[PDB]
Amino acid sequence: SITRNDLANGNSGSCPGVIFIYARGSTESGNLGTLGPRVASKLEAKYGKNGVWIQGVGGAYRATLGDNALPRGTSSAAIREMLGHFSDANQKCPDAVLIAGGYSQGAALAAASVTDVDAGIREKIAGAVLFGYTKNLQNRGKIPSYPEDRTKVFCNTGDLVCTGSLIVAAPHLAYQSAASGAAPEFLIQKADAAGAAAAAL
Repeated sequence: SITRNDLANGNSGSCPGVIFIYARGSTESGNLGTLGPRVASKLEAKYGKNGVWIQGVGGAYRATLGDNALPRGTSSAAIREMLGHFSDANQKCPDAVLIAGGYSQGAALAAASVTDVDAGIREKIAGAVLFGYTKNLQNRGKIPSYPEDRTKVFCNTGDLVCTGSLIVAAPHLAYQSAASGAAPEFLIQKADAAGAAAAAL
C-alpha cells in the first residue's frame, strides 16, 4: 500500500494503459506516503488493477527536510530518480499514458522532474497533481515548461508553503479529501482524453 514499484518491477509484456508516478512529502514513509495510496486506489477503481501501474519515487529521493531549502525545493539526486521512472515508462511501455503527482517536497520534485524531462516524454504526461506545492508562489501556480491546462494545484487557505514560506502549519496536512476525490478525478479526465486521442490515431 505505502510502497508501490509496479513500473520498476514490471515488464514490456504486460504494459497497462496508464502509468502513475508519484513523489511523497518530507518525513513520509514508503514511496507513496499518506496521499499517494489514496490517489492510487481511485485510479485502480477506474482502470482496474491491470490497467494502471502505480510507482512511487523512492531510491535516491529520501525526502530530506533540509532539501526543502534548496532553490528548486528538492535535490538533483531526487529529480534524477523521478526522471529515471519517466524514462523507464517511455521505454518499457511507449504507448502508455503517463500521469504524475506529488505532495510538499514531492510536489516541488514532480514539478522539477516534469520541467526537466525530455519533451517527447513530457507530451505523454497527460496531467499532474500537486498537493501543498512548496513553489506555488515562485512558479506562479504552474509547472515551468508544462501546460497550465494539464496542471492541478491543491493549495489550502492558510498553507503557508503555497505563499512563499518555509513554514508548515496545519492546513499543509489537510489534503486527504483532495487525494481521494478531486485529484484522481482530474488525472482520470486527462488520461482518458489522451487515450481516446491515441485510439483516434
